[PDB]
Amino acid sequence: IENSAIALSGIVSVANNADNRLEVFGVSTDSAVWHNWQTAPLPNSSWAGWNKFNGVVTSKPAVHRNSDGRLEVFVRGTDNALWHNWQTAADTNTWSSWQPLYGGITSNPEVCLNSDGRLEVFVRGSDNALWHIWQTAAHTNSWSNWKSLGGTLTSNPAAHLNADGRIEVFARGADNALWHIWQTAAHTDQWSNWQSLKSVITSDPVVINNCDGRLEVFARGADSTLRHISQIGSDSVSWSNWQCLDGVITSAPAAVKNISGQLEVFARGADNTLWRTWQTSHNGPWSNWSSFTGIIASAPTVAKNSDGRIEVFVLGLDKALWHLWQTTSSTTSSWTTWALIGGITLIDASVILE
Amino acid sequence: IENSAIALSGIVSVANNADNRLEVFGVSTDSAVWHNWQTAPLPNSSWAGWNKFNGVVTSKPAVHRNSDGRLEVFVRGTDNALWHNWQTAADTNTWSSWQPLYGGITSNPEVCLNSDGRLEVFVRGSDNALWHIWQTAAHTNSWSNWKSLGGTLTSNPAAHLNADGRIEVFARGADNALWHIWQTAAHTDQWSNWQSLKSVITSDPVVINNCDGRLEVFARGADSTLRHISQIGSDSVSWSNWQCLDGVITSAPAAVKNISGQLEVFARGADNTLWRTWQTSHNGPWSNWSSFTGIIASAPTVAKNSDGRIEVFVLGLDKALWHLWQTTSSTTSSWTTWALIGGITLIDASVILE
Amino acid sequence: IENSAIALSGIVSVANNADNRLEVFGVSTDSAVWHNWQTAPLPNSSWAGWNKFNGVVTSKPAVHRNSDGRLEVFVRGTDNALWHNWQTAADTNTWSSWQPLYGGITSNPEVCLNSDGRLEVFVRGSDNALWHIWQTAAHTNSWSNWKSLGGTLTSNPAAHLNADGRIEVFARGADNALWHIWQTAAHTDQWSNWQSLKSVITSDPVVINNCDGRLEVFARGADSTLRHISQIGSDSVSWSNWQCLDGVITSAPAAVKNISGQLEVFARGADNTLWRTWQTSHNGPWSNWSSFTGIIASAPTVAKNSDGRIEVFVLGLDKALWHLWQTTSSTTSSWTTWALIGGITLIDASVILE
Amino acid sequence: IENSAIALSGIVSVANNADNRLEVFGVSTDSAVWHNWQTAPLPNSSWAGWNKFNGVVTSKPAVHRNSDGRLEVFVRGTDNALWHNWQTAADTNTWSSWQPLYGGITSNPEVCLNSDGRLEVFVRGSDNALWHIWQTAAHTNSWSNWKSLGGTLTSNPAAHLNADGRIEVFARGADNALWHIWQTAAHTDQWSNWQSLKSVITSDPVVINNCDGRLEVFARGADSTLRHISQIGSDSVSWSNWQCLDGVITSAPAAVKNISGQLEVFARGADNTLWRTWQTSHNGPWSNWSSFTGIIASAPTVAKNSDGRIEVFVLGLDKALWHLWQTTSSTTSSWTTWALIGGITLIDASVILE
Ligand SMILES: C[C@@H]1O[C@H](O)[C@@H](O)[C@H](O)[C@@H]1O
Ligand SMILES: C[C@@H]1O[C@H](O)[C@@H](O)[C@H](O)[C@@H]1O
Ligand SMILES: C[C@@H]1O[C@H](O)[C@@H](O)[C@H](O)[C@@H]1O
Ligand SMILES: C[C@@H]1O[C@H](O)[C@@H](O)[C@H](O)[C@@H]1O
Ligand SMILES: C[C@@H]1O[C@H](O)[C@@H](O)[C@H](O)[C@@H]1O
Ligand SMILES: C[C@@H]1O[C@H](O)[C@@H](O)[C@H](O)[C@@H]1O
Ligand SMILES: C[C@@H]1O[C@H](O)[C@@H](O)[C@H](O)[C@@H]1O
Ligand SMILES: C[C@@H]1O[C@H](O)[C@@H](O)[C@H](O)[C@@H]1O
Ligand SMILES: C[C@@H]1O[C@H](O)[C@@H](O)[C@H](O)[C@@H]1O
Ligand SMILES: C[C@@H]1O[C@H](O)[C@@H](O)[C@H](O)[C@@H]1O
Ligand SMILES: C[C@@H]1O[C@H](O)[C@@H](O)[C@H](O)[C@@H]1O
Ligand SMILES: C[C@@H]1O[C@H](O)[C@@H](O)[C@H](O)[C@@H]1O
Ligand SMILES: C[C@@H]1O[C@H](O)[C@@H](O)[C@H](O)[C@@H]1O
Ligand SMILES: C[C@@H]1O[C@H](O)[C@@H](O)[C@H](O)[C@@H]1O
Ligand SMILES: C[C@@H]1O[C@H](O)[C@@H](O)[C@H](O)[C@@H]1O
Ligand SMILES: C[C@@H]1O[C@H](O)[C@@H](O)[C@H](O)[C@@H]1O
Repeated sequence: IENSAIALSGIVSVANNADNRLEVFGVSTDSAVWHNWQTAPLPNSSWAGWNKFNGVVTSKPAVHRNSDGRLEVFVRGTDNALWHNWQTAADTNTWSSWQPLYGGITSNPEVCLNSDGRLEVFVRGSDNALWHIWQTAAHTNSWSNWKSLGGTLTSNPAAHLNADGRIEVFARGADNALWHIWQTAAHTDQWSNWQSLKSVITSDPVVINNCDGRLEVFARGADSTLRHISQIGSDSVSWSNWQCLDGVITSAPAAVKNISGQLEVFARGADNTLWRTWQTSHNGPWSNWSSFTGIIASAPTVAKNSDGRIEVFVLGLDKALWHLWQTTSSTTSSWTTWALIGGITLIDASVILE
Repeated sequence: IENSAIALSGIVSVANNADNRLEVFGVSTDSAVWHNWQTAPLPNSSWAGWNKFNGVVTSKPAVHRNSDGRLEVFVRGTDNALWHNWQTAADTNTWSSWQPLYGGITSNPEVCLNSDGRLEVFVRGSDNALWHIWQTAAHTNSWSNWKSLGGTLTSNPAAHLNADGRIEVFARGADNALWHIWQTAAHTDQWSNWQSLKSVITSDPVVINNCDGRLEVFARGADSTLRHISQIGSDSVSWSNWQCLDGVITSAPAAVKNISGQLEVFARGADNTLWRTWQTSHNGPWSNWSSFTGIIASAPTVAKNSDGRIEVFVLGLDKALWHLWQTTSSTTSSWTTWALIGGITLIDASVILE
Repeated sequence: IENSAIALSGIVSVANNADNRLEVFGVSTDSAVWHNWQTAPLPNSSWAGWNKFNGVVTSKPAVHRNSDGRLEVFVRGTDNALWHNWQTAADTNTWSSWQPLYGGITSNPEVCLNSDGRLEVFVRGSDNALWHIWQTAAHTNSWSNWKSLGGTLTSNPAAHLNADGRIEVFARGADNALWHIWQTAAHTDQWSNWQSLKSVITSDPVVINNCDGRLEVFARGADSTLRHISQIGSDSVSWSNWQCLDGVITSAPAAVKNISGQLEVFARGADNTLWRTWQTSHNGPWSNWSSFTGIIASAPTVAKNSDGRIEVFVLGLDKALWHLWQTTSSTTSSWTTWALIGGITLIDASVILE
Repeated sequence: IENSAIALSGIVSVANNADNRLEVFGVSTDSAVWHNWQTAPLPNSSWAGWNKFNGVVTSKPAVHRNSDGRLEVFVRGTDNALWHNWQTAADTNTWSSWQPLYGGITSNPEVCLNSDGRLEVFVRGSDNALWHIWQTAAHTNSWSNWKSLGGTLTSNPAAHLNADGRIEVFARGADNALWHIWQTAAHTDQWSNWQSLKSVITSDPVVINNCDGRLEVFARGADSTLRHISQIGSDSVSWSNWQCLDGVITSAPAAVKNISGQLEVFARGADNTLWRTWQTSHNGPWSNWSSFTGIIASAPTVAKNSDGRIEVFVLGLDKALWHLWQTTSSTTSSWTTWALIGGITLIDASVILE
């Protein structure tokens, strides 16, 4: 791989409804967003079937749950502007249809929920800078004007809350290194300058919080192995050294915190199967990668069910959506084999950043 | 103290709104529930002022946020039945007024949110057994019939979710020991038998989860010191030995998990001031109790703001509500002094269990 | 029990030879010290048989290994002075016989090894103060003059090295509380003032270091349960609160660090059997006490074999020495039943402190 | 670098005497071993001056302390056989002079102390296999015959005790991967088969134990960065994945456990200065490398003083020995600058393995 490569992304975005039922969003061969949902919040539940949102889109959809429980989806439109669509009530399959937020978008959208209940969207703009827009009141369809945070982005952005409620945003920069920028006060439009975390990355950054509040960032490195870095203090400026883990991965990673508070990472491996690694103890060393049977055609997307069981979604070689899950709510649970969520085929609508 | 004593409880119940603004509920000298809320989700925010719900009540109110963000309050009425009252929309100060759930109640109500989004209420019934009633659909005003879980209760119940979504309920039994009972499958009406955790307790039990998922229970013991016990496995049957901490406390304890994932406990101390202890490291040893200036007349009620800062509410000697909070989002932050939330005086409406 | 009680002590002192074979020292009905040793450094080894040191003694013997591997035993003599006896070469059953160190002794002797290789002995003196004497060169029979550290002692002293090489000494004071005093520079005659750790204790203090260097002190409390306190900083002045563990114990405790770095405590329980508790995780909560079959007549003395297996020694109801041990080098190993080390009967020669 | 490279080694071997004074052994321009020692066991002590052992040697010397406190040095002689030399009494500068152990040696010698007090020496033999020889009684000049453990070695061996007393030996194999072999019972001549840990290494392996007993192995990898792997169970067959740390190193690493139980690693960095990294928490993430002023010409050799302070030895550009140390017994202590231990110049006598 080259230093400027961006690893294969996940094929769907997933969210938990207010009642924790999983719901997935993807783009089909008609270039429309389709979605499907569990009928009950357990991994062995039946799924409702694929339902279409009318409208042609030009990016991967991003989904987040509002602070009042309503799902809301963000996508780039045929006019290269930002559009969004929301449930009109929590746990209800009635949606608003696509509404305009304007702007000029050159990446997939990334959504965060501020700790005061307001959604905030981050995108690469037409000048390759980071731009953002936010709800001006919690869970309300009232949005700010577009505002620039500067920088030069060469990946999609990834945002996450710090334990103290400050949003922090990660993105690859013009030098192919990981850069970040952060709110200096919780849920306020007051931001730091851009700072580099060094090290080249060859995937979008993936961010998760560990139980003790500190952010941990995962990405594929220049040698195509997983690497990670973590906060070591109580602010956004104190980080560990980068560490890599042996094993060539061929997609973006996906990280999740399991029931016991330990981190797990899933990625497509060098043999194009799903690979999994987990922390063996608190902050502990990482296990050897374990492989699941079956060739996959996307990065994994990982979610948790209402009983804590982890569930993984991938594109199959038939271009359909497949999933598998843990049989029990336990870190050492066995796993099912891949099962089909049939009815449509999916395309990778990710914005080509070049 | 005697083995059957129940320590002084907190004077208000508190919840975070959908936008994380704190809102407090207490009973005034007119025997009505009054509430007050932050106007913005920060501890130094102004408060809106005390507002009355019409209706005479006969217990401490219990409050929980629905899975769609709406607060809902539960109380015993003048007919000794259960009544409830809800926000009609998230973050909105429009309420339904008191509606009947019937039953015959002989304790304060305790509310939990199942991991499938349904509220569930636990009470001691007219036969001194544990009874419960639940929403039959998430965040919907449709409730089950009353059902008995048996047992003999001599305290109020305390409920908490396990990491795998199973509700577990704790209560003092006829022998003054701590007993518990639990769902054997997440958010399902399938329950274990009652089991004893031994050790006498002289307060209601207080339950919190630690970062690695395991429940930890705090209570005052027969010698009036704080004691605690924790789960050591991945089920509800494997517990540690009881440990006590030196220092006589004169109220129920209140526990909170701070920004760094460590536990903190607040209680009224032997000198009738607020005392605080915290874990010095992960699962680590506990600090000596630290005292805050000022005599208090209730147990503390503890909450967290949108930026992680801890805030504590108590009854003052003037019978009004006072609070103090951390100045910064840091475990070693200094604290403010007591400030008044003036406008009404409060009474302890806790059901007398004798 | 009364506040000034001192719990039953162990009946033998034990040490590892230079080759890690265990060797035990006790006092028989002739008031002489006898010793016995493993013939190979494994718990299932045969023992050599009981051998007598000529000389009448008036205290429990204390044993320590010199920095050149030679065992050295300290005891009070019929003249109430301190006497000692050493192996003339490591792993050799040739001894010097008793030699005088003079002084006037009113407790059992306690021995430490400084981190510069010099033995140092701590005793209560004729004025009830703490006195000490030391080797002036490592592993050499050249000793200092007696020197007082002041204080008023009502238990035997317990000494231990801090991680930075400073000796710290613990003893019960005139108010029945635990007091301590420490070197302010490693292996130097420069000492702090006495400071109180508060809390009454009803046994000698027992001190051990945890893997991260910090000292942890165990003792029986006024209510006859085990209590413990630990250092929380990098100095001798920062300590946690006291914690107790449920369960009445009827002897001094004995603490050991197992193969996995966790602490274990053994004591005679309320039913006069051997009880064991262990930390379930790093610094973690403590297990319920587990009981071994068999009534015992002393506190346990606990040692570790060359392969890490824990071995426990007690006085039986026949007044002989019995032991049991772990079957495998594993924290969850099963244990053998009590086996006799026959040939003599033993008496408790502990100095009566009253 | 190439896959078969072996990084620059340390220029001296170091040991603590029975009284913990440091003593260093190196080879001078006369091809003889010289040694020097602290006069007192503190890093700011004066050193005695360089003293010569008569005899020409052809490897780096290895030193270990016997279980009776006497230092013993092992070296290859002009006849390519193993020779050794010992203190005739602990903490005494009287030595036996070189005595033969015969054999045919093609690596530097590696020494371990079994948990039953017997030294054991590991070498690559004339057939490139691992060979060993041992004391047949603790701290006695009585040795076994030479015995082969097979394998094919392309680095020097590194040996360490497991927590249960089993020796485990690590060495690079014919495929440039790290291999290991272990005793299956403590201090017994019963050994496993060779097993591969995979991953290429470009330095000798460096092994240390962490506080919870588990071995951790450090080495330079094929991309010239530090990598490490650790045991995750209670046996020698369960290991983590390999992890690397960013930063090019140009020598073998040296690892030490600090006063607080955390690991630290020192190595010559890409700019030929001394670099240091440490674990920021238990098992925690690793700090960015920190650099010390001054160009160095060997790997570091790291030791601990009697008060816990870390001290580092290196070859300077003047071909003399320099050292620096911590100013206080604290993990965050500042460090001195390089100071000269003058009197001889040193050569790297490491056996050329090619
Ligand atoms: C998502 C939106 O759907 C509509 O049908 C289109 O007209 C807009 O351009 C946009 O693509
Ligand atoms: C998101 C922002 O929207 C605006 O319309 C553009 O002018 C900016 O370049 C950026 O794309
Ligand atoms: C995000 C950062 O913004 C800056 O403008 C650039 O100089 C860096 O290379 C990076 O692109
Ligand atoms: C991930 C899925 O695994 C299955 O074995 C295949 O049959 C599907 O095509 C898909 O690749
Ligand atoms: C809370 C309810 O308020 C009403 O006013 C009363 O009539 C009911 O009995 C009940 O107390
Ligand atoms: C809560 C339950 O409501 C019912 O009406 C009563 O009959 C039961 O005893 C119990 O009080
Ligand atoms: C809750 C428990 O229920 C049982 O019926 C009683 O026997 C116990 O004492 C306790 O009250
Ligand atoms: C808790 C409050 O502290 C203050 O100092 C007092 O003035 C109030 O009456 C109340 O006791
Ligand atoms: C231990 C010593 O043994 C000797 O036999 C006695 O004479 C001394 O008084 C002392 O008791
Ligand atoms: C150990 C000391 O020895 C001396 O001889 C006595 O005078 C002191 O009181 C103390 O007993
Ligand atoms: C050891 C301490 O020494 C002091 O003299 C006493 O005042 C304390 O009570 C305690 O005995
Ligand atoms: C500890 C030993 O346990 C055995 O069962 C007894 O027979 C001995 O007398 C002794 O009490
Ligand atoms: C170390 C030994 O020193 C002696 O002088 C030599 O004769 C031997 O060959 C060997 O080198
Ligand atoms: C160490 C061993 O010594 C023996 O003499 C040789 O024959 C072997 O090959 C090996 O070198
Ligand atoms: C140490 C190991 O021994 C075996 O013989 C070899 O096959 C491996 O490559 C490695 O050298
Ligand atoms: C390590 C030492 O650092 C010093 O600055 C130099 O002067 C010496 O030559 C040597 O390189």
